[PDB]
Amino acid sequence: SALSLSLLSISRSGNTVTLIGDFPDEAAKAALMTALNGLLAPGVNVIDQIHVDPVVRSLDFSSAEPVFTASVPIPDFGLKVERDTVTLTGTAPSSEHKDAVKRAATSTWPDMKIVNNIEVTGQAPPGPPASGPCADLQSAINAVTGGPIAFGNDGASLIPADYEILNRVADKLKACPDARVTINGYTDNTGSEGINIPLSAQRAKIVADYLVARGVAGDHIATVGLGSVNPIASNATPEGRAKNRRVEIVVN
Repeated sequence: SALSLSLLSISRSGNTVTLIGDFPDEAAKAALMTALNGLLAPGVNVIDQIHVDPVVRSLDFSSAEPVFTASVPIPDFGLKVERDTVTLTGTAPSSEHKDAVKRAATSTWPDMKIVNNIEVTGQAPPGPPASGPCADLQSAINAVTGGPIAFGNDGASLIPADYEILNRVADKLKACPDARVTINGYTDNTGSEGINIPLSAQRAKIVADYLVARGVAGDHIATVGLGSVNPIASNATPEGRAKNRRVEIVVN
């Protein structure tokens, strides 16, 4: 019961949904409401800036509703409509999810041109379907860092002199706050001769400022400087200061 569609642009990012375009009437809007009910509404913001014009055209959502449902559990999803032109873009962690959506798009409206522009955020291999988040990342992060940072007593296992790994961890660290993060600072204490406590405290602040600059939510970041305690080594030689000078990052 159609032949052409109007220019519609819809972009979804995180928990924000921006709808802008035109509708052939109010009856068509009802169909959209059904596809929206699935989307969400609560802590999620939903705006519909669609104008009603008794001249424009729209694609029927008869067998398209099921398609939106498959893409409902996928963020960064977007859809561009332009008459005989249909382009859908978005980021899909699990390739398996895209496979199902890809078929849905083709099944949605085969009588039209469809272009799948989905990129993998680094995930695809048949793994735990859940957008490889910062889950147990703490265990995996240890591998990415594969370097000394806290409690290290390895005779001599691997001696990499790089820093690129730090930038990599920061990227993953920015989405790690999903849980709780605790930052501890190790240092000695003697008063004046040690003055390690003041430096350890201020030092932690520098770390937070850097991580936060990468997009790390400092609203869940906690720092605690425990000096004097757990006196790994004594304070007397240059090695003593470095021995106690330690830091650790833990995310729940």
